[PDB]
Amino acid sequence: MKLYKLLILDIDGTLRDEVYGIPESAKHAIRLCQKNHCSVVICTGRSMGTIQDDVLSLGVDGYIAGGGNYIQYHGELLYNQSFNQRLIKEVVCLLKKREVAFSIESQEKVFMNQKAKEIFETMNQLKTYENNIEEYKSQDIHKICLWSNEKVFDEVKDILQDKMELAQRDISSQYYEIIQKDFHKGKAIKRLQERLGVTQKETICFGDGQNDIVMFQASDVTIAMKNSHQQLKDIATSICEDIFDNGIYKELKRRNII
Amino acid sequence: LYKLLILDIDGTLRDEVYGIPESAKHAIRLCQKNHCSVVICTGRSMGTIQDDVLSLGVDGYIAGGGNYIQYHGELLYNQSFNQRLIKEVVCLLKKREVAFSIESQEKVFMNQKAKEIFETMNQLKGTNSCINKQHIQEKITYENNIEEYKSQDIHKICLWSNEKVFDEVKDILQDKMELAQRDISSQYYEIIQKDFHKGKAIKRLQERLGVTQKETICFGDGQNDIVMFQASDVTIAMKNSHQQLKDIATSICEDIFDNGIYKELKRRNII
Ligand code: NA
Repeated sequence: MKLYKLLILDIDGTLRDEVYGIPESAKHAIRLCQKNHCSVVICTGRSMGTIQDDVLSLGVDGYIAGGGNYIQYHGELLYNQSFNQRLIKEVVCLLKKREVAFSIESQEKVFMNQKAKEIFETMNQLKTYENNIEEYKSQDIHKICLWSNEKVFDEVKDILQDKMELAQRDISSQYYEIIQKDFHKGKAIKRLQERLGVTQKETICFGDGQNDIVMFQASDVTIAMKNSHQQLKDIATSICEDIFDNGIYKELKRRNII
Repeated sequence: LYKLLILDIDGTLRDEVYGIPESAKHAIRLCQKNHCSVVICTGRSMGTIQDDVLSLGVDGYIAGGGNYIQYHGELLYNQSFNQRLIKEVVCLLKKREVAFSIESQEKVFMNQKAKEIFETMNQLKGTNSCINKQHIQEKITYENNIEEYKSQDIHKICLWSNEKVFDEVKDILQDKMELAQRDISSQYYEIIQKDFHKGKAIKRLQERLGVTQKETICFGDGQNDIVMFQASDVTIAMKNSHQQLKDIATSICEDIFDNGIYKELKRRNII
């Protein structure tokens, strides 16, 4: 028997196409889920400060943000974890000395160096950013994005040690997405479930990236798309259609959730 | 033997015009050398705390008037208002056309009337300020940026209005709020979260550090420090402090640049 109480949705490439935004069918699906007593919670690597306006306009029940460091539900901030400030200063000091592209994030802003800005500029050309790393001083930081060799990464691991884990890793581009140990999307989903009195069996998620693989152990059903990260597709319960082929709506309709 | 020195910023540790005296900096180093932790306890957010305070190398920071607690870099507490309630309040105050500001831990969001209140407070820097010194910041330029508020986590609402407009804010927030401070003559209300005032914050840290009220000494100045005094054994004010704080204070120490903090600590054999 299945009666879902929690829909977990990733934003980028799941709920929302990076170029064409959110399809009406997904907005409708969300509205229908909520009518059927199934909470809809955004579960994103984005911070509340970088979540897009169209996502904020949906009236979802909660937000798991920063890749799992921040949990808000029905407006109430439940969890908001940030790295030890002294450890961030050491990392920032190291990474400036190493002259590698990097960024750090608070729940409001992304602080990035020149090399990192140049990476995001080029990412956008393959569809403004500022060298503002010197604006970091006392903000609460929950994520470090690093483009470097294995040696520079090991130096960051020597500073953070057991306090960190990788949310995501792209070997080819030398990219590491560093978050706090046990504050990935999966752990946040569990914390939220525990606050709401919802079980794993009552939870269904939709993801697309490597940062969504962790959603699986927190969910009964995990849905990916054809274009999703292969490791996610390999463990997904099913593959729904692409964003603008009404994948979320159709998947929810097939499972009789809406 | 005291284990926790709680220091206020504005009007106690730091003079609004002249900054922090060397005796205070030296007294902090001396307390730490004697295994007494030094923790800043301010209405300021980590984002509005002045660089000279950040350069001191204090053991921790109780910020936002008590919603935020950090110790040895470790963020221990960081409470923010319900986002939906803040939307209602922001919506209500825009239509009532009163000066107001809301604060996140990084930033202050203020309407036009509030920008003008703050510009004037900076122009009046050096005069007997009381509350103005708690808001003055040379770091930023003030501006009508309330429309930039959307999803930021908010812990404080500053309101300049009649009690009708305040009663309307109280109807929305109910027992989720309390007044950290209030200046009746200027119609000022400093609205914080219920049970996240300076004393409750001091008590959370005491609990975590395993330090007692008896092992805690505080230095305060404003109406917002009355509660600070209630979570401490020895409470120190100054001659120009808020009278209600002076009424409950253990002692009155000398003015900032008369080395009050150092002299009081030396007199008590803490340093
Ligand atoms: Na994604």
